[PDB]
Amino acid sequence: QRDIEYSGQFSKDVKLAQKRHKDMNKLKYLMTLLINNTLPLPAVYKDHPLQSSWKGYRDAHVEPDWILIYKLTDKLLRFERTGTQAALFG
Repeated sequence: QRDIEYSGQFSKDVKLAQKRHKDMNKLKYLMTLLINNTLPLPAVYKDHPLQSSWKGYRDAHVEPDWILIYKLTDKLLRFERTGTQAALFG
């Protein structure tokens, strides 16, 4: 059975997104898709694996400059980070 995990940094990220007036319903909706096992995700999310330092994780776009970094295995779904490309990768 697959668990659901929220990293400590992810919780902080959500708070920042809130403070920056982001449309939180868009993120919530994507998280629901992932939790409810939607495969594949709709093309619009540009869902793809990451490499290098982020190998093992995946990346989906909530908006063109708002991404969600998560890990998805048979054993876990872990929400890792969310925010701008620059904040997350720079």
